[PDB]
Amino acid sequence: MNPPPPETSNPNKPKRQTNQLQYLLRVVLKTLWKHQFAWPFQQPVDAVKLNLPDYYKIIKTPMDMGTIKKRLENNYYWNAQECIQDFNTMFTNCYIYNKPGDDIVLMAEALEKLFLQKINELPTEE
Ligand SMILES: CCc1c(C(=O)Nc2cccc(S(=O)(=O)N(CC)CC)c2)[nH]c(C)c1C(C)=O
Repeated sequence: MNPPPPETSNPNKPKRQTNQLQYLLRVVLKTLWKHQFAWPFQQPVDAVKLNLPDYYKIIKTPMDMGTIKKRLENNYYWNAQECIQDFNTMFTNCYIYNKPGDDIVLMAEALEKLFLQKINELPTEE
């Protein structure tokens, strides 16, 4: 079965607005979200629906853009690096579970390339 999705709010953490965090939502996340190959990454992998019984045996740190989007909207992240790390985990999971040349791997590669193009212009830390 599926685990609960990653937490998207933290009642026990203070919250702040920053140019970097707002950029990660409105520019980085928004641009990847609208890419033709974003769809397999817009929500947690549903291993029951997809019939992938070993997915959560292999992937113990799941992550997806739907979670990242909610985390940004909810001010879950204090440091911009926390968000960048979540994107990295999402891509790395894909490379762990799947094989070279799989459709999903090509889709991750396109997204990851776009991600690097967008974080290139991340505002400086304040
Ligand atoms: C290859 C399986 C996979 C997906 C994926 O999402 N594939 C998917 C395929 C068909 C339907 C649905 S779906 O029914 O859940 N669906 C309707 C279209 C989405 C709304 C999802 N994502 C990742 C990161 C992986 C892996 C294993 O790395």
